[PDB]
Order: sequence, then C-alpha cells, then structure tokens
Amino acid sequence: RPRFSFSIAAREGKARTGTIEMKRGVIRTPAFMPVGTAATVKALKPETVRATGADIILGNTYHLMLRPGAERIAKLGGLHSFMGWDRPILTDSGGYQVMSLSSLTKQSEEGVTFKSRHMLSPERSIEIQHLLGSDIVMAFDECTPYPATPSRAASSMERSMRWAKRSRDAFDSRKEQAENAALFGIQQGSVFENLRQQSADALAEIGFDGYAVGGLAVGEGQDEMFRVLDFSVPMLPDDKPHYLMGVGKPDDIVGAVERGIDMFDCVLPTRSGRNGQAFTWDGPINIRNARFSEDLKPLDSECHCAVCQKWSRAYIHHLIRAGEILGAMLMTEHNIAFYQQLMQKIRDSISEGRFSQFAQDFRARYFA
Amino acid sequence: RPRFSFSIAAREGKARTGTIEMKRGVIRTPAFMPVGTAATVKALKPETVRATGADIILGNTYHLMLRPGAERIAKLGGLHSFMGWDRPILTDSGGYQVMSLSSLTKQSEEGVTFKSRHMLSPERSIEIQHLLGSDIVMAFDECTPYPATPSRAASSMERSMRWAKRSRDAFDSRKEQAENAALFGIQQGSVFENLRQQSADALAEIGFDGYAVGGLAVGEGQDEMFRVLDFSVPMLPDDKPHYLMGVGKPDDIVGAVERGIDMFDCVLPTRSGRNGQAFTWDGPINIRNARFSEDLKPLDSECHCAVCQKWSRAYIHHLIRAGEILGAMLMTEHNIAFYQQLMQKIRDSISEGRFSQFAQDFRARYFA
Ligand SMILES: Nc1nc(=O)c2cc3nc(NCCN4CCCCC4)[nH]c3cc2[nH]1
Ligand SMILES: Nc1nc(=O)c2cc3nc(NCCN4CCCCC4)[nH]c3cc2[nH]1
Ligand SMILES: [Cl-]
Ligand SMILES: [Cl-]
Ligand SMILES: [Zn+2]
Ligand SMILES: [Zn+2]
Repeated sequence: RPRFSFSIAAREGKARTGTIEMKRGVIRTPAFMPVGTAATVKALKPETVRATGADIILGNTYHLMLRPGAERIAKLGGLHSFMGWDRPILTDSGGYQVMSLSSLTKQSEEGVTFKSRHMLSPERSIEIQHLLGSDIVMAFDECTPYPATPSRAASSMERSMRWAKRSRDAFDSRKEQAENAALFGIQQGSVFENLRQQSADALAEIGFDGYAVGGLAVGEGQDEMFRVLDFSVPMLPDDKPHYLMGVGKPDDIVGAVERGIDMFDCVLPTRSGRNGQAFTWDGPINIRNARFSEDLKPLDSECHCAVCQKWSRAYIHHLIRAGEILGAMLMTEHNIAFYQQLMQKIRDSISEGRFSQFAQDFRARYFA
Repeated sequence: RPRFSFSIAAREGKARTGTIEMKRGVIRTPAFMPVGTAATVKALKPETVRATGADIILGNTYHLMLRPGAERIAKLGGLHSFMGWDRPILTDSGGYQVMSLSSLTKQSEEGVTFKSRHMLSPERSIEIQHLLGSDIVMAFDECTPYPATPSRAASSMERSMRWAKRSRDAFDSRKEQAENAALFGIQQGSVFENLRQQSADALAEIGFDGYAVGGLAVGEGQDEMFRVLDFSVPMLPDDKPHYLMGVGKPDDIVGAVERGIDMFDCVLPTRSGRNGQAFTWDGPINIRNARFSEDLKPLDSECHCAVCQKWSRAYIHHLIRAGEILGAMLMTEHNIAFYQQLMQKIRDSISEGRFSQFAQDFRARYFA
C-alpha cells in the first residue's frame, strides 16, 4: 500500500469523488471523519465506528498531549493500538484547541505556551503527532478569531505560513514519519480573498499532501462560510485533497462539497446524539420529545444502520429520558451511520453525474 | 419448547447443575441473571449481553410500572420487543423495590400504596408482569427488614404467604400467562429457622414452578446469610429451582451454590464496572488506580471476553479517568462476562464432580 495517493474518479462542477490510499487503508472521498478527541469516538467501539462506514477518524494533539500524554501513548504502542482502531487517523495539530480550551495562553513567534503549563510549537506538534503514530499530520497553525480586521487577519495568516514551513521541515526531518504519514497544510486569511490567496500561494510553494481550509466554522454562519469557500477552494492545488476543518451540519457538508471540499470532521453527530438529537432525511428530531413516547418507527425510515433495524423511537426516547448509557450508544451509532450514508450518497451521485439533483432533492426534503 | 421444565443433570453435595427449558430459551443452572431494571442492562446492547453467555436477564415490576409504564410497554409489543431481548426475562414483583425506593409507603393487607401515587398488590403485580410479558413471574411479597424481632418477622412472613396465594390465583386466572410463563414463590422468615420452615411449607402447599429465598442480602453479612441458607434451602422442594434474590459477590455465589442455590441476580458487575471495579480471578481491581496507567495486560489474564482480547488495562484506565462512556461499556462487558465464566466453571465442575475442589481453588486464588 502507498504512503499517500489521491485519485479523483469523477467530477461534477467543483465537486469531486475519489480515494486516498494510505498504508492503513483507503479513504473514500468526500469523507466524513468521526471525532475521537479523548482516544475514543464517544460511546462507540471502534468496530462499530467501522460498521457505520467510517474510513478514517480524527484525533487531537492538544487533548492527547495532556491526557494520557504523547510519550505514554508511544510507550504503549501508539494511538492505533491503544484505542483499537487500525485504520487511518488524522490528528489536528493543536492550533485551534490550544486557544479554544486553555485557561491562559501566551502566543509568540516560537509557538504557544498554555495552562491545561505546557508548550506547543510547529516542532513539538509534529513530534507529538509522530509519537501518536498519526497517518495524516496537520501543520501547526493559528485559527484567526472571527471577526478580524484585515490587518490582524494578515499578521495571523503570515505567522501561520511561517509555522507551516517549520511544520514541513520538522515532519521531513523524521524519516519514519515522512515515509509512513502524510502532512496537510492549513490555509488561513479569515474572510479576505487576497489573504486567502497569499496563504494558498505560500502553502503550495512549500508543498503538502493535502490542504485544509482553516479559520472557518468559527461563528461566521453558513452564508459567509460559503462565500469564502467560493473563492478560497479554487486557490488550492486541484490535485490534492481539500479538508474543511470542523464542518458541519448535513447541509453545510453538501454545500461545501458543491464548492470542492473532500474531507470533513465534526462533533455534531456524536455530541448531539448524546443530547437526544437524531438526524433523519426529513431533518433532525429530538427524541426526548413526548411525541415519540409510543412511536414504533425507527429513528429514520430509510436508514440502514443496526439501530434502525432493531429499535423503535419509543425505546430510544425512554432510554434518553432515563439517562441510560445505551441511549447515548444507540443515538450516536445512528447519527454517525446517517453521516456516512450522506457521504455515500454524495459520492455515488457525483460518480453518476447527478449530484446537483441530489443536492436539490436533499434540501427540499430535509428542510420541508 | 415447553412452558417450564427443570432438569437436574448432576449433583455434588447440595450443589446441582442442570437446565430450565422455557419457550424463549434454555437457562443453564446455576445461572446468573444480569440486571436490566430500566429495560436495559446498563451500557450493553442485548446482543452483547448474550455474547457474554447470559441465558436470562432480570427486570423490575416497580421501575417499569413507573417508567415507561406497564400498559405502554404492552401497547408497544411487550418488554422483549421493546428492549430487543428475545430470551427469557424474570421480573421481580415490586415487593422489595417499593419499600427500598419509594419516598412514602402505606402498607396494608391489600398491598402497598406509594409515592414514586401508585398501588401494588398481588393482583396488580401479577397483571403488570403479564403486561410486560415476563417469562418468570415473581410472587408479590414483603422483604422483611433486617434485623427483625421473631414476632415482627412472623407477621411479615405470614402476610407474604397470604400474598403468595393471591399471586398464584391471579396468575392462574390469566390463561395466556399460565400457559406461557412460570410463577416463583418467595420464602421469608428473616433469620429464624422455624419461620423459614413455616414459609417453605406454605409455599409448597400452594405449589410453584420455582422457589426464591427472599429476605437476605439485606445487611446481615455473609456468615449469617450462609447460616440461614444452611437450613433454609433444604426446606424447599428439591425438584424445583432455588433462586437467591440479590446475591451477590463471586464468593457469595460459590458458597450459595454449595448450599443448593440455582439462580442469582445482582447489580454488582454492572454497577461496580461503571465505577471502575473489574473482577479478576485474583480478586477485584480498581482500574482507576495509577498503577494501571501503563499496564498493557488485559483486565484479567485468563478471561475470554472481547474486552480482554482487544484492550489493555492502560486504555480502560484512561477511559474511566476521562469519564468516557466507552469505559463504562468495556468494564461492564468484562464484568458480566466474568460472572458468566464463573457460572460456567461452577456448572462444569459440578458436572464433573470436582466442585468442592473448584471452590477451594477459587477462594485460595481470589483472596490471595
Ligand atoms: N488546526 C486548526 N486550524 C483551524 O483553522 C481550525 C478551524 C476550525 N473550525 C472549527 N470549527 C468547529 C465547529 N464545531 C461545530 C459543532 C459544535 C462545536 C464547534 N474547528 C476547527 C479546527 C481547526 N484546526
Ligand atoms: N421480591 C423480593 N423479595 C425479597 O425478599 C428480595 C430480597 C432481596 N435482597 C436483595 N439484595 C440486594 C443486594 N444488592 C447487592 C449489590 C448492591 C445493591 C444491593 N435484593 C432483593 C430482592 C428481593 N425481591
Ligand atoms: Cl466540531
Ligand atoms: Cl442487587
Ligand atoms: Zn439509523
Ligand atoms: Zn474480560
């Protein structure tokens, strides 16, 4: 198996479908990555994550470096062995989470020091991801807060680009990592076209295996996110994967694919599952609602998941009302399966040249 | 398949091993029943409960009548369909739980009224268990508090015996229930030999499919519980199953089998699993302890369960420390599997006439 090979099998407008081949497996694109921040996709065994159709999951440098620790995970045989997931794992670099979750931060050209006292930098981030045994390593960046003035966005993006080069160099210096893993760069520039262009130029000059659109899904809303994607995605190399970080709701995913995105991750299906929200083709439902107390239908009428084959809305309603762990388990498995089925329909429709019609049909029903 | 047929295949001293055949499946005895109070064995899919080796699970009249409701479960197709467990279910009658969990109770010859305002009586308890579709129905009784004076124990036991007859009559009046389910009586009498005898006599005169030893595991401790079992179990009909309610720790189970008990239920493996206690052949361990943070061994070195085949102590330690649902799932599956393996070893050793040696070996190692 190759270290990293991206093939585009079909296109429709800006949308693409294909595969990334890696040593630990094949990733079908457009891809959705379930989030496994604490070395677990919450409430699911890895075998169940795979059963839903997931090809790859997301982990986090920031969380794992704090608990259980990067050196510790390496001593225990690496993240794959530790959590029992043998397929590809993409790890975020800490760039976002250090600023989102830390009680106090000190930012400088060297990197970021923070209180959980720890340090992250391009070099340390890449080293941690090496110790974890990540398959797709993210460059260490800064997710510019929204909104930002053009000047603040510019200085932030420029620092990220210097950090991108340091990330590239650190990754390339570690022979085993360079041989077995892939490195993605992260575009910044807030909502500004000229900065997005400068960022894309800088990343392409360095050269990466894939390119993430960073700095979005940070409160700007779908209209603005789509506006920025409209000009930002075409700036990235066409022949490499495009990864939209932290997106999103089903309609966000469809629109982002229409704009050239190949990869997604989001806590929504897992988190909202635990909170009682189930995704269906007719839009989300809250299973806690009294209207479901005697509803014998599955969560979704078409869904092929094991939950929908076996249990009723009424039962899951009871479980979630009761605070039962099995409620969280079943809701989560269903939601992750729903997300994977969405990605499968997207892939199939692009392959068949009917993605535009799929997007239209999807929205008409989902938002009816 | 028969409604109810108990066969004893082998004996050693007071210990027996055999099978109960019922319409929904065979129960190997001595049997351990995982507890499923809220219509779920906490943190496990029914398929996982079955995978551990369980033949039958326990449900509760008291909890289910309050949430989601007995009529509601019947409208939804019965408890088996509702929760997705198609094998036998034994339901406790509410006799214990109404007094243990209710905020206020009023006790009379008719039954018990309580605040969650509801009513339980022999007739209502049997009706609820009918609506649930229970396979083994428990008589509605009173679990005498411990300690009790001989006179208080006597009056309590006598009321339970009158309630046992009312339970028998209510069950027999419902043709579908009498055709498809079994009814067990519950012996009371606290710690007093003469009262236990009077209770056994009363139950045998009425006639039941099985006989539970009630009124124990209520704070008396193992020495006293065993002392009472020594004289109480031989009073019950030899040719019917003997069920010790609410027991217990592994050593309690072994000693109770040595005293003629065929059936057990306890929340210990599930509850203590969630709390970080794992059962092993060398005694329980608390997986949260720092000593496990880098321990690559499975929870137990011999255990055949899926958890022990795949994950380390170190990983489970991390999960439980982090409050992750998967931690609860894995600990629970392992503990329930451990309990089932204990029952299998008990069954095999009695079958082979080496149970005494097994009990000795078990204790020497478990308590080393
Ligand atoms: N290294 C790095 N750089 C980014 O610019 C970035 C940008 C991101 N934007 C998000 N948004 C997450 C949105 N999420 C939606 C569901 C509820 C929780 C928040 N996650 C991100 C992660 C990111 N990681
Ligand atoms: N109907 C009925 N009658 C009883 O005499 C009875 C006696 C019981 N004794 C227990 N003890 C439960 C012990 N358990 C150990 C693990 C922690 C929680 C308490 N459960 C019982 C249930 C019972 N149910
Ligand atoms: Cl997210
Ligand atoms: Cl118990
Ligand atoms: Zn489903
Ligand atoms: Zn095990």
